[PDB]
Amino acid sequence: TPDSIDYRKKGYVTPVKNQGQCGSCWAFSSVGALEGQLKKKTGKLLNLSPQNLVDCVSENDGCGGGYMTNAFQYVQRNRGIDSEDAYPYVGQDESCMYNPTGKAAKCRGYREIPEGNEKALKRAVARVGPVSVAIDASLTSFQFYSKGVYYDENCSSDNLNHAVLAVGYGIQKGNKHWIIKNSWGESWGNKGYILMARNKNNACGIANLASFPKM
Ligand SMILES: *C(N)CNC(=O)[C@@H]1CCCC[C@H]1CS(=O)(=O)c1ccc(OC)cc1
Repeated sequence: TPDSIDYRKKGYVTPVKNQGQCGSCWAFSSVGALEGQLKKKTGKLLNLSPQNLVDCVSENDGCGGGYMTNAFQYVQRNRGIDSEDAYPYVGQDESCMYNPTGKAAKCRGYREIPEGNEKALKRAVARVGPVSVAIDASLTSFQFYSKGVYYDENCSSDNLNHAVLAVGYGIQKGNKHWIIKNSWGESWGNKGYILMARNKNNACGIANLASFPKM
């Protein structure tokens, strides 16, 4: 297991997106994970559609929030998810309009990382690829993050309110971190990314609700 890895450099990560004023973070986190596995299995990197999930996952609440596991389960039973091109993102709750002719991938279930275990999360990222994770992103310090490894003692490990994508991990100036892809546009953080403290007692609850799809 490498001490550092960045899947962006391997071509497993699509450009940073902007969810807008819709609580669809769970959909973006879910598609990012699927995009990573699709690349690993087919060699092709394509943008999958979060709107497909927002509109069709009946177990989630669309722009009102949802779980990534429910998203993977929908893709499995639906036997597919459309490409962004075939089901563009509008940031609004609308009726399910899944188009089978636009299917770009599918999945056959998901696996969850044991709750609170950052070590298992590290092993998963190294062996499988990008992993979907949930965190507390309610702090002002998070909203205005600009550089360095983020850590705020005020972050809650129990108040999970946002979903992002762990695309790697490493160390910066002696501080271990997780490389996180957010969905608030490129103008946020460091070109849409944030480095979050790793092995600092599950900061912000990073390993409390992690999962990845199986293909
Ligand atoms: C993202 N922009 C909005 N946040 C979320 O959807 C959170 C993702 C991680 C897990 C917790 C979500 C918030 S919630 O606990 O209020 C929620 C969970 C499940 C839902 O429906 C099934 C709806 C909201």
